[PDB]
Amino acid sequence: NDAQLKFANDVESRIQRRIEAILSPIVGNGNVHAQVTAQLDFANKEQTEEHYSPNGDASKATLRSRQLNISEQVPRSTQRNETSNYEVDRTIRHTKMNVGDIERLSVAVVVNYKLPLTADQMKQIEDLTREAMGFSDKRGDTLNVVNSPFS
Amino acid sequence: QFSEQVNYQRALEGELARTIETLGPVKSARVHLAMPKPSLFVREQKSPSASVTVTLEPGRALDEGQISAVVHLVSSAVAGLPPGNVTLVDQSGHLLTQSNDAQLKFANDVESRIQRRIEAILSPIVGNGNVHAQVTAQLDFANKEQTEEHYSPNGDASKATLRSRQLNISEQVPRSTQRNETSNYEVDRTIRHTKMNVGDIERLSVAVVVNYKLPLTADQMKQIEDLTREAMGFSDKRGDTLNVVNSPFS
Amino acid sequence: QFSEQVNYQRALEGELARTIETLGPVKSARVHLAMPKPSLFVREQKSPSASVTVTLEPGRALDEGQISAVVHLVSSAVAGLPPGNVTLVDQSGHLLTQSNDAQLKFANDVESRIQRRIEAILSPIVGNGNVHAQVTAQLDFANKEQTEEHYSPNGDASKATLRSRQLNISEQVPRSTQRNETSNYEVDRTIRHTKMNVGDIERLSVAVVVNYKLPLTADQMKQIEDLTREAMGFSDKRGDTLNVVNSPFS
Amino acid sequence: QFSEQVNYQRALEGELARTIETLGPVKSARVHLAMPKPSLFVREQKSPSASVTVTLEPGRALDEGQISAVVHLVSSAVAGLPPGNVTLVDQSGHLLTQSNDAQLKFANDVESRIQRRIEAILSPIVGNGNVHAQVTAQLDFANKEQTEEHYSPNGDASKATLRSRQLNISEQVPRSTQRNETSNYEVDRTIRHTKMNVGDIERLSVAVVVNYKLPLTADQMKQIEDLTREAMGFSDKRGDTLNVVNSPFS
Repeated sequence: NDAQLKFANDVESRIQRRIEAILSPIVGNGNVHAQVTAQLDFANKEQTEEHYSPNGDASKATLRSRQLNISEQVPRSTQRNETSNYEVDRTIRHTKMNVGDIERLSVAVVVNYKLPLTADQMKQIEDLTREAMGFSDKRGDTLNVVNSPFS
Repeated sequence: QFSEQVNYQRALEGELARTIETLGPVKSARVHLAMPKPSLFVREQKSPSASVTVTLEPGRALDEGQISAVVHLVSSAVAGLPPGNVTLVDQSGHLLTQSNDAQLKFANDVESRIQRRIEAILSPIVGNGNVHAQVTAQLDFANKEQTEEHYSPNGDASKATLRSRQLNISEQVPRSTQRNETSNYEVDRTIRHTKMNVGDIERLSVAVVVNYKLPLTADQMKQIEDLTREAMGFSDKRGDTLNVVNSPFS
Repeated sequence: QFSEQVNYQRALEGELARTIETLGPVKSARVHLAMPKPSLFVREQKSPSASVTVTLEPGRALDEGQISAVVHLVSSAVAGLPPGNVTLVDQSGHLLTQSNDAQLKFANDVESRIQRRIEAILSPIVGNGNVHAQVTAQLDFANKEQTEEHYSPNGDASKATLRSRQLNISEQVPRSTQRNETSNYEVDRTIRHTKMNVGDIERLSVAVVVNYKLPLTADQMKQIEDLTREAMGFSDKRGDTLNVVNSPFS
Repeated sequence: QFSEQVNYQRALEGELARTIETLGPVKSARVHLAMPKPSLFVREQKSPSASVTVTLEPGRALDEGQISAVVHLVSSAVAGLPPGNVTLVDQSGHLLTQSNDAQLKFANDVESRIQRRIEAILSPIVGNGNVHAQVTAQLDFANKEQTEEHYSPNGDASKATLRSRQLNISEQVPRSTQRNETSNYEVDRTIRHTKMNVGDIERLSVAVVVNYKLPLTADQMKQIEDLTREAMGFSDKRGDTLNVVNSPFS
């Protein structure tokens, strides 16, 4: 009930530490700080997908049986009855999702001056912290990096 | 065939007392257990309990970590006992166990986490005591439930799935045309059973106050706003609100 | 009766307390087992537990490894006891167990393996400490079930399989013609029962920094990049992600 | 009555301990056997266990092969004790009992095997210390099932197989023609039951670095790469990846 907070704190601390571990040699031991916010999905998840594959094309149909009646006279009277018992592919997943994944991460990174770092020297560091974030575009992950002197 | 069970349980009361007492900042700690007792008719055995009163070391109080420590101690000593039902009291009131209002404390904890993170991230920019914030958190404590039954639409015969189909066609030539078609489909189906967690953040509101150095530059201000946005985990969909101001402190 | 099994409980608890002392940073360890009852009216079998409090050696602090050591000491000294039930308390509180999170540690171990491997490969090229990498792993802890029931398409009459056939052809000559046909088939079939693993890597993120010797030569950078891709086990399909940079350290 | 097997236990503890004592690097063996009960309230009957904390001779560590020796001695002198159920601890810390991350262990084992093989082959070619390589292996731990049910095709009448056939051919001469034909075939078939293995490799990604002699020639390097492809067990269908490079060490 409250231990969700503890687990989220542990995840955020882990990411914070890894970001520092990557970035510190680039700028120094105390020239950077990071903080993490983790939206953690604690809802109990069960799923069941039962896809069938479409047998619309007789080129890829699987028949078990087929009764076929074709009749015609010639006043041309033609009749054609047809019965098809098909048989079908089936795929049944039962994905019971884990409890407690990350649905969203927001990270802000602050870098000290050496005098500010140059444009390349900024884009590389932000790309590194992106990479160490596990930054997922489909997860709505968010990154804000800024350069300024500390206190 | 009866009294020996009560005698044993009271002996175990003494035993647990002697464990929890011999822990350092404790001199005495007496407990009462709450167990089903031999009525010969009760068969359900409702959840037990264990009420502990402890007289600690004068000049010392026990931290929450060791409160949880002793609660899990006595909980793991008694079989089939949830630790929540174990209830501990100091030598004078002050229930250090929390076992209707806990949601207030949980909201306060969330707000403290957020605000402390904001302070930790912005202290390098403006200084240690030059910035203050307060977080308001909207928490949703409703026991939600969900059961979705998405099907996939098979109106398109190129994506349908025929288990059985009968097709009768007839015509005479003044034309009399006839076409009887029967189709049994197999359908693609999905079953989600969503059960939303109790106590999630549905909305936040954060006001940031920053000291002066004279006011800060505009860009330093907007980047401060972006970082505090970030450290909120700001979500537009959750209706989150953030407002930042600068002015001399006092 | 009932006093004999209680006396066995007490004898075993005393035994564990007696022989725990021969462990170094142990001077008192008071323990209690908890087996509810050999029931008659429920098949649920609520699990027994074990709680221990110990007093450590002054001047010595205790690793987590010896935590798990004493825990498994108890949990295998007394069977019918998964180690989660074991709850160890220091001479003053300090919950040594969290009695859901082993995921974080397991991910840590995986990332440590891969990161160390990257280090071991890249160290000879540029030096012992001219390089650093850290790895982020997405782990799929969700339980998966699966079943596929592939069939072969019997559309092609030359490759089809027939168990029965009634084929009635007739005609008259004013041409009247009839043709009634029945076909029962046999079908090739594939049936899996896939049960996917728990905790596989779904996505790895790798960020690599290398020190200068002056910037290293470009093809030297690309070959190091290929090395880290290779030792990463980098798969394009998973969404694996990689980044490398070169810059002097401090 | 039951105290007889209790003393049986408590004496065999002494005899086991005195056996371990006679090993060299041993002084005592705290042993606790753990026979819970032979219940039938569940279909499992968790295997009874045993835990030993051994006080070795001072200044000597007890080798893993010998760790297995003592663990197997405990699991053999005791009936109802699998070797993997034994727990082993030192007189201070040291969980020597390693019985979910077993996949990590196994993967490291496999990668070590193949990597050692690569190094062992390449060292004579380029020198003892002029070569380094690492291995990353994807392992499949999902339980598989498969039941193929191949049928042969009898669409051709030359190779078909008939159990029975009713055949009517009629005609009058206004040509009234009839041809009725009923055939009950019988069909060749194959039925596999493949139950795949747990822990098979699906993809080996291997990175190799070799020192300079100055760089190696083209043909020498390509043969080195070809042999490491050989000794990997490289399979193109498995998506295996291999990359070998040459540069001076540091």
